[PDB]
Amino acid sequence: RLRSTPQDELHDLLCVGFGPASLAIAIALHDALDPRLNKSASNIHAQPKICFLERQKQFAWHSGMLVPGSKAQISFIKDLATLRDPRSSFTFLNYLHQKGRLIHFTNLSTFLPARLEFEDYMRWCAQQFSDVVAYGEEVVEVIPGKSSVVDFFTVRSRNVETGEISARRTRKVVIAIGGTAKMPSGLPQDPRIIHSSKYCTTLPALLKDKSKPYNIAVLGSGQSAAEIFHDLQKRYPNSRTTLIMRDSAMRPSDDSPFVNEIFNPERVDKFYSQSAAERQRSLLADKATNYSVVRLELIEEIYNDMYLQRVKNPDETQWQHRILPERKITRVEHHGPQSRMRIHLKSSKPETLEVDALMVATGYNRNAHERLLSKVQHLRPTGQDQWKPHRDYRVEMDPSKVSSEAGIWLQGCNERTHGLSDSLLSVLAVRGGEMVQSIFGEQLER
Amino acid sequence: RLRSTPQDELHDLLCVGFGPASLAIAIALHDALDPRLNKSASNIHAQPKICFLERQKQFAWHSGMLVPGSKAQISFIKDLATLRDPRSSFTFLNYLHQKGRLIHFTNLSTFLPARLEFEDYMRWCAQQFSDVVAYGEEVVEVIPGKSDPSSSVVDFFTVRSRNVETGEISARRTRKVVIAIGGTAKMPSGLPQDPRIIHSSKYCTTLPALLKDKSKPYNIAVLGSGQSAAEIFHDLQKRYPNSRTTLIMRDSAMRPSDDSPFVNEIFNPERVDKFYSQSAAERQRSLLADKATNYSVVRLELIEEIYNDMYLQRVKNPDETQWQHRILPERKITRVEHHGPQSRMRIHLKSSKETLEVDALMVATGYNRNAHERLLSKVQHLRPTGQDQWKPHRDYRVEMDPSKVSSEAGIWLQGCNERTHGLSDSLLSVLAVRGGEMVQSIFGEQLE
Amino acid sequence: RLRSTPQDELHDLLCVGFGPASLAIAIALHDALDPRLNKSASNIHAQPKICFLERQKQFAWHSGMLVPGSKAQISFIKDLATLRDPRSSFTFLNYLHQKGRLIHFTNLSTFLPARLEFEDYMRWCAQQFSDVVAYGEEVVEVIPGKSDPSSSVVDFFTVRSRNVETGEISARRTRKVVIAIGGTAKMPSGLPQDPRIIHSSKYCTTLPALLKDKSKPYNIAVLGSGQSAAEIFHDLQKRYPNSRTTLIMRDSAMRPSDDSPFVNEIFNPERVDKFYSQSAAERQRSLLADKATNYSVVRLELIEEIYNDMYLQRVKNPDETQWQHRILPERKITRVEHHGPQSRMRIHLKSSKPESDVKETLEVDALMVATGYNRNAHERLLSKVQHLRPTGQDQWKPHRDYRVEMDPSKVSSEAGIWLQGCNERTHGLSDSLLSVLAVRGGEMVQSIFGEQLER
Amino acid sequence: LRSTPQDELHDLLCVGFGPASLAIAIALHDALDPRLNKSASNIHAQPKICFLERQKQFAWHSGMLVPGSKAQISFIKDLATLRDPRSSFTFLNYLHQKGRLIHFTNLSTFLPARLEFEDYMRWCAQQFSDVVAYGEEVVEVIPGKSDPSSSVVDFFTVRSRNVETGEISARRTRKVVIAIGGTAKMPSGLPQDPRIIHSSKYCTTLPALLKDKSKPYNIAVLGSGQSAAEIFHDLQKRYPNSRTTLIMRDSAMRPSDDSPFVNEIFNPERVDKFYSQSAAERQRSLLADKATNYSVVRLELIEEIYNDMYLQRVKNPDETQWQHRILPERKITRVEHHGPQSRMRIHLKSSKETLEVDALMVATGYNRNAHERLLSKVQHLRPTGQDQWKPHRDYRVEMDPSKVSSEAGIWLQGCNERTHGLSDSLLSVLAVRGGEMVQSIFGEQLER
Ligand SMILES: Cc1cc2nc3c(=O)[nH]c(=O)nc-3n(C[C@H](O)[C@H](O)[C@H](O)COP(=O)(O)OP(=O)(O)OC[C@H]3O[C@@H](n4cnc5c(N)ncnc54)[C@H](O)[C@@H]3O)c2cc1C
Ligand SMILES: Cc1cc2nc3c(=O)[nH]c(=O)nc-3n(C[C@H](O)[C@H](O)[C@H](O)COP(=O)(O)OP(=O)(O)OC[C@H]3O[C@@H](n4cnc5c(N)ncnc54)[C@H](O)[C@@H]3O)c2cc1C
Ligand SMILES: Cc1cc2nc3c(=O)[nH]c(=O)nc-3n(C[C@H](O)[C@H](O)[C@H](O)COP(=O)(O)OP(=O)(O)OC[C@H]3O[C@@H](n4cnc5c(N)ncnc54)[C@H](O)[C@@H]3O)c2cc1C
Ligand SMILES: Cc1cc2nc3c(=O)[nH]c(=O)nc-3n(C[C@H](O)[C@H](O)[C@H](O)COP(=O)(O)OP(=O)(O)OC[C@H]3O[C@@H](n4cnc5c(N)ncnc54)[C@H](O)[C@@H]3O)c2cc1C
Ligand SMILES: [Ca+2]
Ligand SMILES: [Ca+2]
Repeated sequence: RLRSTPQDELHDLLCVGFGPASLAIAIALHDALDPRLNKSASNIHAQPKICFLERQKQFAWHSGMLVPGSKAQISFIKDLATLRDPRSSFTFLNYLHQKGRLIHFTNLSTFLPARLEFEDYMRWCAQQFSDVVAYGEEVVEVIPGKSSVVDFFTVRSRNVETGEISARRTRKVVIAIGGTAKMPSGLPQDPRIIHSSKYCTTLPALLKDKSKPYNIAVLGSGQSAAEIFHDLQKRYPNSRTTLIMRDSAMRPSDDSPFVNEIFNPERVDKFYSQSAAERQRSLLADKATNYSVVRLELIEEIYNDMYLQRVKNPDETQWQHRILPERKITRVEHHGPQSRMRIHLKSSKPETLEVDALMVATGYNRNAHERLLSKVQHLRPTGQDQWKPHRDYRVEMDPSKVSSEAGIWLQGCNERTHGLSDSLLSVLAVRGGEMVQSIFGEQLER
Repeated sequence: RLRSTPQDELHDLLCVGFGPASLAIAIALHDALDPRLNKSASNIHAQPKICFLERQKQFAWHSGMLVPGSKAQISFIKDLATLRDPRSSFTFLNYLHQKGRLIHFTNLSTFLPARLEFEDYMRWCAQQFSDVVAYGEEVVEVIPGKSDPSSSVVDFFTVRSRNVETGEISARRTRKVVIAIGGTAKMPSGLPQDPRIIHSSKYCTTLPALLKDKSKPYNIAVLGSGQSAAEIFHDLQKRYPNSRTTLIMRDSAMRPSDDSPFVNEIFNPERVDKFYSQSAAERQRSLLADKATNYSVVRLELIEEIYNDMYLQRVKNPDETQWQHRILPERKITRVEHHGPQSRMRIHLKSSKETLEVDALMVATGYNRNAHERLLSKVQHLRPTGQDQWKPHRDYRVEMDPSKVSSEAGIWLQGCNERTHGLSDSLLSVLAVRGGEMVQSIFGEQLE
Repeated sequence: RLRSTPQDELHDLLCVGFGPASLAIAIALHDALDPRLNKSASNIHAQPKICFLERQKQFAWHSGMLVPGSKAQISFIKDLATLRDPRSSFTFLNYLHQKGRLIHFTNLSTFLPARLEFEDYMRWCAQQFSDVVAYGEEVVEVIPGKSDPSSSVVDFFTVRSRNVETGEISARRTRKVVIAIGGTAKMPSGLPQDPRIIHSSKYCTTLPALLKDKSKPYNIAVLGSGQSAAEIFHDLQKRYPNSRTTLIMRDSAMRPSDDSPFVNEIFNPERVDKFYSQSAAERQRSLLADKATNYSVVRLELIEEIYNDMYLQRVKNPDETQWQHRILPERKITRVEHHGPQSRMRIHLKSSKPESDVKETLEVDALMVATGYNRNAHERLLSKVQHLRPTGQDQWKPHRDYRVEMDPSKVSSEAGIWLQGCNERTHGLSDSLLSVLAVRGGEMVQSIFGEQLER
Repeated sequence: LRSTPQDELHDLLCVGFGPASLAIAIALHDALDPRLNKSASNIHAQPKICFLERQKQFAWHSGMLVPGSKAQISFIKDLATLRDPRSSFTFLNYLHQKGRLIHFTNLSTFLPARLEFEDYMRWCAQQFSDVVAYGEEVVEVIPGKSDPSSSVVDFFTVRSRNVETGEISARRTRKVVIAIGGTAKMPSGLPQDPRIIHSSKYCTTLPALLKDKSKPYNIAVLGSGQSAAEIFHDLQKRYPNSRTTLIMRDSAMRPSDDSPFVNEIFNPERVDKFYSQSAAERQRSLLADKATNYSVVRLELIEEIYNDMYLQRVKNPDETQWQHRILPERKITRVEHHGPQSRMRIHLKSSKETLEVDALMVATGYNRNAHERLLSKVQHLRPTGQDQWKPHRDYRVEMDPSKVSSEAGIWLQGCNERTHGLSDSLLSVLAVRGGEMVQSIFGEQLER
């Protein structure tokens, strides 16, 4: 129901990216304007000028990792609205109800929906914001705007179909662009070296004959590495897969209830108020719940598959599918007509593979906003070489350089100040409401 | 925000009972009148005259069986609203949200709330209808009423109820009636009446009064093999830790409740259409097959706990006959001596293909769901010629002779129609969706 | 350790079949003769003359159903020896220890080993009896033996077997026979002979060669609703990722196996005594009240995986009739049409509800038939000795110790025939399973060799 | 195994008769059984062995035999199976001897009740009753020379205190095993008080101090490991009216890692790999491989505790009103314990408030250095310049070969985590290590 703002109008808010983090904001604004949900909203006859710029052509959630049978790693109660307001029309249960699937999901007796299903849930939510989302727009920079002090920002984006740069002016910016693929710096660029974010979308084109005895290595030891390692053995049944990890063993995600309260929405306050030293220590003492570990059930499945090989062949080094713990890649030969690369391995404490492909499941960097924001970084307080978000995700600005009606918010990249949940689905519903209060609260009071 | 209607005024609808079945109807009416949930409802400036009569003094859900650690046997998604409209303020999740408990319930990673919690959820729902519920009113009869006594057309009903505190009988006039009164204690015909013979529905409320010393070495028997039998047997061992408890069952073993997904689709709301349209022979056969009767089996997790406790007794003493707590399978009670001053009764046992002396016998043999026949006996002459049973249509309205009953009047049955509507009829399973159907059936024309 | 007996010598015992039931007997005889396990056995310097005839070319356990990821449906404690004597060298745990895998199995935290592994365990057991098992020998008949031509009494039996590779008939003489031949494929009547109609017992061995290209969009139907049917249905969807598979079941839904502890006491070894002592009517009734515990039901975890897979199809397409993989409940096959191998078979479906009407037709490249087994092939094998039964018996009647009743005026008591695995009606649901083999094997040795082992 | 006269020179004396020593007794018994290895048939002389135990009978952490407590390790890791499944001393054969084997199988669990696994080891121990001296607390080990003028020690004299009379006894042996588990580790800041009880004394000491199950005791529990959790949960049932508070340094109770790759560090055959690593790698491995033994809580028990806390939330949203509470991220800084008052005041600071309590249970684990005290009078026989006992791979400690006969020696069991792995103090490798110990100690003897 959100009406569009003209491209050349001065916006109230422009959000960079339309993944789950921005979608939660759009939904929370929708709910804030809904007189059923907020009685206070009946006397609001003016909608904020809001716009979302998304690089993809339509809504999509980690399509490279939509592997068969993968689940969203979160209870469905942590969807994009329920923890803020279970009456919202954007709840997962109401989505299922609109699809005619609610009773069918109930009979699953599961809290974790299939990843494919959760993407569709979010695609369904997003379709209600089609008038304020510009798809196919890759944001390239944010530049200051003065109309003495800076009181707006110009967001420049490149149209993915034509290459043209267009500019939009806004008082407030949100950067919610997720992460960029983290590749170990020793690895060369090669079409046979594919990051996990491109697994489902790039690997099938490279290794086309599912029946061939490909040799395929997987680098990493977290959730995505194990899903890829496990999926490969089913997708290419005659393949020889090898998991290369620095750690000594795949480690389980801690699913226990007291520990997992770190993901509670009201815990963001607790984490934020801790000292930097304490936040750093707290992140380490809960490493057992980040993406570097693996769902216990998947570890068990992988271990069981490995055991079956042991039944047939007691010599682990001869197994079709192997795990190589405490190893590091030291060299990659990838030149010449030969279609296999040779990977050189050494112990990672203080051996060569010939593979048709190397999947690299080493996680993400979440500092791409620094590039986008480089032309506004002189507005930070004296001596700051990093963006510092307040509790409400607004970055600190020098008050003599920036008007109080203007600002920039960061979403998804604030683990260091806001906790492990910051990059996850965990607190998006509640945070979406907080963001709407922080950015539009005063404006809506009318 | 449903306003009360005067007791001696002619009501549009009166529901007998305020358990989950009536509460779901109340919630669905509230939701139909909510212009936020139903857009067409903004132009509805008239609330129906509605009243609920509940014999208990406050809202309560099987409080005789609120055993510590007892869980609801249904996924919480099957609450009183969600399967009809997940946006409703009467969902379990919104209830938790209002209590500040939503995230905390999430970290439980469970679909089955404690019975104590699901009761509180429905208690919290019920409070939004306090103006239209008369508690402590035990309905005793429904009387046909003719605005024109000189005609044969019955066009309203008078519902008379006995106040449980005063004994005084009061009457209310209504054009439409709902009977949603659950079940009455089904007792084996051979058991005599004795205050030491207590049905499972009175366990938590009556047994402590009879057996006051939590420490005394009571001998307590439990008759049955279903969910309630297992809960009492298990609870007794903690509540009276020095007691000697005996589970007596005709069957050879406690059997697990089927949690598998294909089988449990019989409980889906949309199966009511399919089941209802089946022939009497096919519904009868389907009820025998499809699944074991509701509550005649035991949650697997509870069987395993009880078996583990039994095994621990085996570690301590290999002789089963000397165990504190015992299960006696394939048994039936043939005689109960209960006369004379000795506080214990003597239970005589025979194979179902030996005597026990007990201070109490808990009877967990389920419920009858035909009490509406007694309540409706003075209106049964209004059924079509020759009907000796109440026949509900798909929408739960009972068949009436159209020349004897105004079409603006009728009677609906809730919770007792398993034979025509399926095993889900007496459960929480389809209450949310059924509540909406009921609001359409009774008020559909009136609202449009 | 068991030494062979020369083929043409008079045997003490000959077992027909060398599956788990006979293997349990071999293991229990070995253990009875082991002075470590039985003190009384050190003073036994004579081994019974024993022989086993197995039609397969080597030991194999339901190899047609060794489907990827399949589990044995039993706790490993119910292996071929432990419940009789955990100290036995033939326990599953000792097998694991000998293979150097015991700690690795422990880290599985499972009581159910893979079928492939449980087969290997029993293969490992069987190899220790290689001197007394004649493989590739299909027993064809059992005929009476009269050692005295001046006497009418039968005091031995001749067992004739047809070598499966040469066709040559061999005869072996024995005083006592055990028939432990498992079951034969129960096929719906009326089916045409076509190599694409494959019983579940031939699944892994026949279907892959028949449908060689794992990528082709085959149509494959599966008949049944029990464990094997569900495994085949699920396996097909993974083995042939582009296939359209259809599960046809007479029941309304796949039903779960009862894993609850009180019910599963029907499988306890000591329950055989209670079941056997019941009346015929009561045994028949008891078999009814425990139907949800055999191979006619499905492990819950597998039901859930199949249900989850179907749900994923629902996510992609709300129209069930357009799904790649489908379940057609409450249907029966009325006809299976074929037009030669160059063409597809047509399966015609009708409701299985009592005749009182929404039917279907399927065109399939193969039909898997997961309908269980018949367990009466001993009647054909024993047909030439059946006149030795007591007057008026038209069925073989096993006593508690599995020895069948004989007319004592026709048959010496030093001779006899025992049946294994086909005695559910008298001995309970566990009779055809691994459940009581360890203990039953010990009973069989006492019944067959007890007196002989005292002297 | 037949008894050696107290006064004779023994081949082996083991200090302690817990699981570690018992596995050695079992492995010697099996090594002597000609049926379990053919070699032993021509072995006509039994080693002279005895065991000293301070408890009056075999008991496994009886102070922590909490109702419903479980073994924390699969029963396959009993005292014999991983070395020889044929041994008569396996857990499954125990069950068979007891007529319980099929009954345990129907439990479908790998974790026996602690009560049952204790009884299994008690059943094993009774087969060695002739060679175990109970009631004897070893207090010192002193050098012994067959010729007092020899420069070489060829035996050890082991002195023990009769726990009933305090009499000191002496026995002579070529070879000594110290297998004495751990002693209570108490945070240095706590004073001595009868109301401050270590978890090892929970079941045997706390009920003596707090006898009134009705009185609402304020009971504090210090710790976050398996024992703190079992005690916290058990207190809430044992004293139903009590207020229990769990004090822990960590932010949360953390779960045991049950995942299979991680747990290969406990496999028997890892000892070889771990031992041969450098001191620097072993030290790093011990922090990194797994959170220390018993410092975490079995997942099932955390969920039970969590569910109990949630039920309190249902009854009352104000956590500070809860009868049973958890105070994470806390340290105790002062304990006031003098004066007439029966309660002590516990002072709390952040570990980066006050409680008045009737008792303080301290579940802070154990030290495993008591062998240093017991061996101080033989530590001059170590190689020059050593200040610690240094076990070889086969657990025999280094000795100066000019000072100690090669037919004499001392082994350590259960205190060698730093050289042999986390599994050293656990049940994990006892069966295999018992076999190794027998070959190390009696190998030559059992060839001759
Ligand atoms: C398979 C999988 C793996 C995961 N791995 C991790 C992990 O390793 N670590 C972790 O902390 N979380 C991980 N997560 C959790 C994940 O981050 C959340 O599930 C969720 O995706 C976060 O939403 P977000 O909107 O902040 O980021 P996203 O889901 O990434 O959304 C970001 C959006 O911004 C768009 N965008 C990016 N740059 C531009 C641009 N310049 N201009 C315009 N649009 C742009 C993208 O197209 C995208 O739609 C993973 C989740 C899954 C499903
Ligand atoms: C412990 C327990 C045991 C169960 N056992 C069974 C079982 O054996 N079989 C089965 O099919 N289902 C059983 N159920 C499921 C149960 O029926 C549903 O959970 C649910 O209670 C049905 O709602 P209902 O409103 O139709 O009946 P109820 O929950 O029974 O509500 C009926 C209401 O009517 C009131 N009432 C009764 N008579 C009168 C009267 N004359 N006048 C006025 N008010 C009256 C009662 O006070 C009550 O509030 C059980 C549930 C629980 C929790
Ligand atoms: C996949 C699978 C499916 C199962 N399905 C069922 C089922 O539907 N119903 C049920 O009650 N149990 C079933 N079981 C359990 C099964 O019967 C037991 O696991 C076990 O195989 C029984 O051992 P048995 O030795 O009595 O029979 P089998 O294991 O079948 O062994 C019989 C042996 O005799 C041999 N043999 C047969 N005829 C001759 C002959 N004329 N001459 C020489 N040798 C011969 C066979 O080759 C075979 O090796 C199934 C098990 C599995 C693994
Ligand atoms: C409740 C519980 C808590 C546990 N906590 C831990 C833990 O915090 N950390 C860890 O690594 N493992 C822990 N364990 C594992 C435990 O160590 C093993 O289960 C097992 O008990 C180890 O056997 P052990 O024989 O080496 O020691 P123990 O079981 O301790 O046995 C040692 C024996 O020696 C006796 N003894 C001691 N001193 C003398 C003496 N001077 N003279 C004579 N006898 C003596 C003792 O009485 C005792 O019987 C715990 C186990 C349980 C059940
Ligand atoms: Ca389920
Ligand atoms: Ca495990």
